[PDB]
Amino acid sequence: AGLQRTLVLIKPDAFERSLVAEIMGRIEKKNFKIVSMKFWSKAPRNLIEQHYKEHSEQSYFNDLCDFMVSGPIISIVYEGTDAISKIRRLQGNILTPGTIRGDLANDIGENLIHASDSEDSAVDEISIWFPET
Amino acid sequence: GLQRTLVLIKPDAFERSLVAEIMGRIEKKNFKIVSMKFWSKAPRNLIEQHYKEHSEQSYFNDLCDFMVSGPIISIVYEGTDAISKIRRLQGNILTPGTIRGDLANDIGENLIHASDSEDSAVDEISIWFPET
Amino acid sequence: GLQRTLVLIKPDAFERSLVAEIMGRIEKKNFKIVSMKFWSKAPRNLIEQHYKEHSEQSYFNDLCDFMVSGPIISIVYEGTDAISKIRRLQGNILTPGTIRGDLANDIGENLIHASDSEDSAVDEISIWFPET
Amino acid sequence: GLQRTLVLIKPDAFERSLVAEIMGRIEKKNFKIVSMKFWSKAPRNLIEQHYKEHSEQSYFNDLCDFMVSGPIISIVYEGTDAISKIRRLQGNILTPGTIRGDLANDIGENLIHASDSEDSAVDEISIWFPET
Amino acid sequence: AGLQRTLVLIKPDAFERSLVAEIMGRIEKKNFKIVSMKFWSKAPRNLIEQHYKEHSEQSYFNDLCDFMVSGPIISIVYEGTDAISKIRRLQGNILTPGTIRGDLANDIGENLIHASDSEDSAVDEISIWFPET
Amino acid sequence: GLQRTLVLIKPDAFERSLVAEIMGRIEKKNFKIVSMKFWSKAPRNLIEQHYKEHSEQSYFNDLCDFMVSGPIISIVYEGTDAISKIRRLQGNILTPGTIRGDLANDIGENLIHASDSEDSAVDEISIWFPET
Ligand SMILES: O=c1ccn([C@@H]2O[C@H](COP(=O)(O)OP(=O)(O)O)[C@@H](O)[C@H]2O)c(=O)[nH]1
Ligand SMILES: O=c1ccn([C@@H]2O[C@H](COP(=O)(O)OP(=O)(O)O)[C@@H](O)[C@H]2O)c(=O)[nH]1
Ligand SMILES: O=c1ccn([C@@H]2O[C@H](COP(=O)(O)OP(=O)(O)O)[C@@H](O)[C@H]2O)c(=O)[nH]1
Ligand SMILES: O=c1ccn([C@@H]2O[C@H](COP(=O)(O)OP(=O)(O)O)[C@@H](O)[C@H]2O)c(=O)[nH]1
Ligand SMILES: O=c1ccn([C@@H]2O[C@H](COP(=O)(O)OP(=O)(O)O)[C@@H](O)[C@H]2O)c(=O)[nH]1
Ligand SMILES: O=c1ccn([C@@H]2O[C@H](COP(=O)(O)OP(=O)(O)O)[C@@H](O)[C@H]2O)c(=O)[nH]1
Ligand SMILES: [Mg+2]
Ligand SMILES: [Mg+2]
Ligand SMILES: [Mg+2]
Ligand SMILES: [Mg+2]
Ligand SMILES: [Mg+2]
Ligand SMILES: [Mg+2]
Repeated sequence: AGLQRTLVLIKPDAFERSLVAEIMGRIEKKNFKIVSMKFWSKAPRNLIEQHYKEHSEQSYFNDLCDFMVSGPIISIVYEGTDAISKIRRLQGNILTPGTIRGDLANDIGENLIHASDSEDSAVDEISIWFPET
Repeated sequence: GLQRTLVLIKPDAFERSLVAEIMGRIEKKNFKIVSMKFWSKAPRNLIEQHYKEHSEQSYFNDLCDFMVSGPIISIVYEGTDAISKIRRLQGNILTPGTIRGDLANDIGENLIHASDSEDSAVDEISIWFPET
Repeated sequence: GLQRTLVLIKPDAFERSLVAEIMGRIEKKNFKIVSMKFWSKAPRNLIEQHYKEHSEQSYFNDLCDFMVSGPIISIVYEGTDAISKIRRLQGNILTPGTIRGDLANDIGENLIHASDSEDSAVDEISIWFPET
Repeated sequence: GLQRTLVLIKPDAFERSLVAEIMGRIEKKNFKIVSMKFWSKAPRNLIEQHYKEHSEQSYFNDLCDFMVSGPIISIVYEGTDAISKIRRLQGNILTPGTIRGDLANDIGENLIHASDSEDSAVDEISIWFPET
Repeated sequence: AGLQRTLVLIKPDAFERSLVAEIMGRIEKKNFKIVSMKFWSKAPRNLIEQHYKEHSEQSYFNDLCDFMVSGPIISIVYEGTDAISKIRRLQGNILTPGTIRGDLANDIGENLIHASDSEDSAVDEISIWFPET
Repeated sequence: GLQRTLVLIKPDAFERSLVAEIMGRIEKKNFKIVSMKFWSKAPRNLIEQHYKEHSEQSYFNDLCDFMVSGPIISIVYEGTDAISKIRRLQGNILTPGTIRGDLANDIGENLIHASDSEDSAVDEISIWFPET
């Protein structure tokens, strides 16, 4: 088809705010399927630093990593037609109502969800979170 | 600015149990059902008239088969600026906040039809609700 | 244990825009619409047959007027143990978790009717859906 | 950083029972109620103050009659970028995903007011919450 | 009719958990109307002690008052047919799914909502929260 | 005090897209995920262990074939009185307001498993989360 896989992280603010099912349900309602999933009570800093390696020289890098290890996270591989960009549009941004971030988040850092933004980041990010490839 | 527009609820909505969810978004925008029909299986002729504008397109035949692969509801909706507003509500599979935007992920299986103009609306209402 | 049961969506559901909300609770319990009619105003005769068991009660006449005071939907639902299950879903205005339980607050205006037995179900389905 | 902004829940929200729905959307985006008042009927001079930039418009008197036709809630909300984010949440009747986009369908009866700027905010908050 | 008024408090755990609209909406959907409402960023301890005067000799009294002043609360007079008992049944308990407490709360103390439990408590509680009678 | 309990989301939840709905209800009651695994297909000996008190029943093989017919999620949840409260949330197909009451309508395909006692809990958690 146009069948793809993408990588989603549920960030610690989602657990803190009890928005976990709310976020996953929006992705579920658009007809995407869980293909693999892991729950991390605390994620290894090395996994986070890899995941956000492209950001390693930004001002926010260290606080980002701190936050990403500050509570649980769930990593999920989703599957569906055009999954990468469709789930990316679902994530949206804090300025755009209708999307997960648009409806539920209000901060440039604590923003509930990561979604892969291209085939390249998807393959690489899936590799990081699910090395059992 | 009162208008009537024709909506179809497609078989995939029944398959996935999204019927109420879809009608609900239209209800909450304050549009009123003016008439409504349930079809366990729509007559093929009705579907062919409905998508006649499309009889030449490559997807036509698959499209008719899918429209007949399960139940559909035909609904006449009324309200201010209804045609254009229900069209926006329907949206597309790309932009969230809408019916397709939130619930659909296929170019074919996309849950809902809404008339896109005054002419199509009159025509489509007469196909499904010929007693006018 | 497959059964069919008759549901009415009452005018107050239209007044309060709870139509989709009500059909949704039944849809999510996995029952299937088998046939469905929308009435902008139900024929008084139909309402009188429907509530005939009640023609002697003091509330009868007010009840008929209310049933005719706006739109109703007549729905035939199918599924395992449908009659009894949709009855429980309907509930009463006292116990939350149900349709009336959650959404209604009147002994008269209570949003939904559901057949309460095998006999009433056959009878009511034949009143509203006589083409069987 | 943090801002505060003034929201009014308009009389159409009470009538259509959308009060919790509208407040809920603002609540789920993580804004906090700092101040809130319920007015079964808001005093007309308050409404006229609130809408004073509108005093020369043709809809001015009609808007004010509407705003006084049922209850309103005035709320001061606080959170990061509150003025602008709550404005976007309010949206408009052409923009699905927003409060007005999903729930409203009229130029005038559109459920919610939100301050549109730092200055209108500070002003509107002093109108409804002059204690401070 | 059978038209009554009752008094509802939204407790500080509701604000803390962002359940305020969720709780009010359940009461709204059952067709009850707000007749008066006040938001308290912090409620006067004397109001709480009065409100819970019948409990003044229970073990839990002091922690209850502490909690009731630990964050915002909203006091609301609701109106509707049989409002006192119907809104009481809506409140329910932490053991009963379908109700506010049944669905949303899990603690004998932090339980999101108070509703008046009789005509007597209603009149008295309304008096406490809305002396402007 | 705190307890932990084992929940399984059964294959019918995945098929009917109710996974987030079921988890959401447990989430809104303030229980926390301590451990969680997704099994695209659970190994049959795990399922047979899990249901070993059922090994002599007539439905045993059919239950296990079902449990293996699609994905399951196993979750350890934590909160006050978790075992018993989550059991009540699960409810049954006759009890509106619960997960099975609102969403399920079959004796066997009923969406969710929840440990029913301190002992079955500790046992079921060691079956699905033997690391500990
Ligand atoms: O100023 C910033 C920019 C981003 N981030 C975090 O780093 C992630 C990656 O940043 P990006 O701008 O690419 O956001 P995204 O791709 O996730 O939309 C974001 O999700 C934020 O959580 C941050 O903490 N501060
Ligand atoms: O490549 C396509 C495009 C169209 N459709 C179907 O044909 C309908 C009408 O096509 P159109 O482009 O007008 O879609 P719409 O106006 O409904 O967005 C769509 O809703 C689809 O269900 C399809 O099956 N394949
Ligand atoms: O005092 C009453 C009792 C009944 N009803 C109406 O009559 C219907 C049928 O009465 P019944 O007692 O059988 O109610 P149901 O079986 O639907 O719960 C109810 O749904 C109400 O709408 C009424 O108007 N007043
Ligand atoms: O033709 C109009 C224009 C506006 N309004 C009302 O006046 C308010 C202020 O007008 P404005 O165009 O500034 O709307 P807003 O800024 O709230 O989007 C609107 O929200 C409407 O409720 C109206 O009743 N008729
Ligand atoms: O052991 C207890 C009993 C009750 N309460 C609090 O005191 C209120 C009144 O107690 P009651 O048993 O009457 O509960 P309610 O009437 O509110 O259902 C409750 O809502 C709880 O918040 C408490 O903190 N500990
Ligand atoms: O006749 C039956 C009885 C039970 N079960 C399945 O076996 C599980 C365990 O049975 P039990 O009666 O203990 O159900 P539970 O304790 O989960 O409510 C149920 O949840 C069903 O999924 C079944 O398939 N057929
Ligand atoms: Mg990025
Ligand atoms: Mg078109
Ligand atoms: Mg009866
Ligand atoms: Mg403006
Ligand atoms: Mg008590
Ligand atoms: Mg058991």
